[PDB]
Amino acid sequence: SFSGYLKLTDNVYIKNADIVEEAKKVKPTVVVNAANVYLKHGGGVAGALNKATNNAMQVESDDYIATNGPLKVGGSCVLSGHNLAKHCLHVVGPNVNKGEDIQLLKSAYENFNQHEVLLAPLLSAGIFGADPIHSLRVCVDTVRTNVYLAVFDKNLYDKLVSSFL
Repeated sequence: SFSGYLKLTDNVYIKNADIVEEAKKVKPTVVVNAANVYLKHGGGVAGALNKATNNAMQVESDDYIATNGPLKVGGSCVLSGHNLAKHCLHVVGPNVNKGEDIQLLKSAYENFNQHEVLLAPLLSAGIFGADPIHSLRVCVDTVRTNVYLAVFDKNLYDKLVSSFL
């Protein structure tokens, strides 16, 4: 199971880890991807998860978009986890760098409540441009299921833990 996580709340855990390496080790039921509405996994967590699947995540995602159209910002879809997890929950947090409503971050985290346990990144953090301290706060105040957060950056991980209220 999940090892080396710091317990933040009853249901939220956090670790300074590469989510790809974490997924390959744990092979969780659900790994969350920091997706965009088009499921174009170019960079950040999405690009790293997709590269770990040898682009199988992108091929599956393009078929999903061809059939269903784009996701909504704040929405999600469940696809295969490929070699990383049983499932991948592709969740679209608002991208502040594309001028999207930061208020949609709570809606994005609500998708996690449909899964009893998840390995996840902080939504809208990194290249999505939101404040990761705010993302962690919304996560703890929205997600009720067991979420194991992987924070890639050590310095950000330390700042998140040391400032956690």
